[PDB]
Amino acid sequence: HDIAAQHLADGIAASGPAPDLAAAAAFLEMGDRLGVVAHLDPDRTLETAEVAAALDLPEPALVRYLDAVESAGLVIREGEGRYRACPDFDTIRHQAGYISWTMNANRPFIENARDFFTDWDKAARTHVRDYREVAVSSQWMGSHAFYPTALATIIDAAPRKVVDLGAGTCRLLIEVLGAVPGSTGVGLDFAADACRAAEQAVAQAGMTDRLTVVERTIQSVATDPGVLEGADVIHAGFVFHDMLPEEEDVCDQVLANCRESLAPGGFLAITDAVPYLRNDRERRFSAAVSYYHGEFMRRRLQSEEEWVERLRGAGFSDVRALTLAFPTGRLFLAHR
Amino acid sequence: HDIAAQHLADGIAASGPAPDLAAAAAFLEMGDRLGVVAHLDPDRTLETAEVAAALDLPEPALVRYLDAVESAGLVIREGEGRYRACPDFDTIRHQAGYISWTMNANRPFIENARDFFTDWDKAARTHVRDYREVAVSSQWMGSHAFYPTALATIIDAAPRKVVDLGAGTCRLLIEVLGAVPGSTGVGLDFAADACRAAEQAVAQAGMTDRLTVVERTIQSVATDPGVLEGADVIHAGFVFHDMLPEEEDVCDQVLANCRESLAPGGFLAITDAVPYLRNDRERRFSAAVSYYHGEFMRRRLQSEEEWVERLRGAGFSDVRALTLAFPTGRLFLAHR
Ligand SMILES: C[S@@+](CC[C@H](N)C(=O)[O-])C[C@H]1O[C@@H](n2cnc3c(N)ncnc32)[C@H](O)[C@@H]1O
Ligand SMILES: C[S@@+](CC[C@H](N)C(=O)[O-])C[C@H]1O[C@@H](n2cnc3c(N)ncnc32)[C@H](O)[C@@H]1O
Ligand SMILES: CC(C)CC(=O)C(=O)O
Ligand SMILES: CC(C)CC(=O)C(=O)O
Ligand SMILES: [Cl-]
Ligand SMILES: [Cl-]
Ligand SMILES: [Zn+2]
Ligand SMILES: [Zn+2]
Repeated sequence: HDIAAQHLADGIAASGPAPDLAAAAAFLEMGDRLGVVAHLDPDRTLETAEVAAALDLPEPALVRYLDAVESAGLVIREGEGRYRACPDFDTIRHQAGYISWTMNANRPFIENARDFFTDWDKAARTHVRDYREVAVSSQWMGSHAFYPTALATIIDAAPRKVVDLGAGTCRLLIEVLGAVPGSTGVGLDFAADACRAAEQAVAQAGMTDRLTVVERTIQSVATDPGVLEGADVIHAGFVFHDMLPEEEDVCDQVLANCRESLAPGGFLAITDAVPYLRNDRERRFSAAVSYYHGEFMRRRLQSEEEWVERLRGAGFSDVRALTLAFPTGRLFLAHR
Repeated sequence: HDIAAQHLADGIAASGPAPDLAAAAAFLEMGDRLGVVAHLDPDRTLETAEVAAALDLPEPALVRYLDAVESAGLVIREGEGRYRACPDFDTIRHQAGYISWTMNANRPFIENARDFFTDWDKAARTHVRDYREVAVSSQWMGSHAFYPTALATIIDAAPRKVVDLGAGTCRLLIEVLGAVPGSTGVGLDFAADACRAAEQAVAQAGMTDRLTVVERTIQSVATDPGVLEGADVIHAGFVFHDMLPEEEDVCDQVLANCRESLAPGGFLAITDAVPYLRNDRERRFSAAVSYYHGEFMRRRLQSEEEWVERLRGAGFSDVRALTLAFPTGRLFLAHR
């Protein structure tokens, strides 16, 4: 009893927040794969009869899942068959994003490291990340750690035209056009699924005449930069590093074309990951990001000094670097 | 700058310890699968030339991994080719155990929940947990949250004979015999790999005459309880629930045979998971443990009241329940 009480207090201190985070991440990744997490919100209820039909799940199984997440404190049962997310659900979901990204999205690298160390080329084509999991976990991490800064910076500039390179479902552009009256936008993406999803979301928002979705590569902007002309802001979120070190010349031409294409006073806003930071807050997650990129994906992450030298080499007059809450994430504002 | 500073502070608060834990868990699961984590300790160095040869890894690849974990703050480079774990490595490894257990060991349940909801029997035989990952993550969780209480309780009783049901590599029995002079022990396990590993560890400790390793089932103790006779302490860590609800009668006979077999003043010490607790500290991880057991594995977790009624039904005169730091974990001491 006395020995057990001391071990209890010691063990609680040692475990800290890891049981809570471990549980949240597993429930939310499972729920997201089922399509349930998208219907969970702190300001409205999920009706199980309707959601089970929408997701093609047996309602008794959905109810048992929701009762387990209710017991966990992640949702509140309002009436029979209705559940609301807990008040701080979005922060819990944000935190879970880091765990999902390292442990789920990058799982092929965790499990097959011996293969990548022996024959990288064979391992890289065999052990491939599920890009739906990469995207969702990135979005959850971004919600509170990089997306708000990029959003507010673009809105505060009061732009007439915004171009997003690697726009995906054009969520950022739709929200910028909603806040800046009279603004136009171009959402460039090389995936058919993403451009079709962006098209339906643009139509739903009622801004098809203002927001144009184009299915093409960022690399095609080096030879064909017409879509960038007159842009007040050009945004590129965690995309440029995928062109380095193999497509460096094409990357530099895309950057020089961005500078020359901007309207006076315009800027190119790049969010990207800098390698292996030493400061206490950032170093652990910085090393995970840097190692997965360098060792497993062979994509070159640039320091702030490298990014500034590359951006000034593309003709930009001044470059500002801003620290994001996302560890190792930096926002570079390259002024024409 | 002002907007970015506010988003920085907000984002740091929202992310909290999740980037650090996410990074630690991924590096340590990757390192454990490579066999590197076993050579990491805060009180000694890992020599890369020797460890790379022992693990059959290219030394340059091992060095790059260790330099990434050094950048992360998990290890310290002492000289060239020598690395020591950070001072608090064992607490970090403990916390990582929860993430590994929910996100790695139980990954089949996360990824294939729709299958378990549609055809449980087909899913249960198709989507199977890697039991090496279940064991290692359980051990990391146990290090600071259940193993010390069980260890100290057995040692304080000053037993002449201890039996461990589901002993594995007999780590607990070896440590109890080391602290209690003249004590004997029986390590029962139904796996050949575990019994062979236990045999080599028992021989290494120099206690082959005192510790006997037996390859047989816990269920065989219901018909053949001879090995339990005269035991002062019988230990069963997270094993009894695997016999419920299908082998209930056999479980009850194993428990009644434990009571009748104990020497006077002896006790049966069971550590197990109780279902779906509501208290704030335990509820989230309790729900994850309870849901993986109930929904995915169909194993019956018993409340404290159920465990007490079952143990008193087996003839035990008094039962005490002790809260462990492991959320939802309870230690039941059933006195003869
Ligand atoms: C914003 S990027 C962020 C993740 C990044 N691709 C990575 O893993 O390093 C993801 C989105 O950009 C798109 N995308 C990726 N590479 C692209 C490229 N070179 N040109 C155009 N779109 C691209 C993808 O289709 C997806 O919608
Ligand atoms: C201590 S149990 C804890 C985990 C538990 N099996 C679970 O997943 O619910 C794991 C160890 O007990 C052994 N074991 C499991 N079931 C057993 C049984 N019925 N009889 C004997 N040993 C058993 C395994 O071989 C392993 O070494
Ligand atoms: C750094 C993350 C936001 C996304 C990323 O770059 C990746 O997962 O490859
Ligand atoms: C509760 C854990 C310690 C182990 C367990 O019961 C399992 O993983 O099945
Ligand atoms: Cl000019
Ligand atoms: Cl009696
Ligand atoms: Zn990337
Ligand atoms: Zn279990």
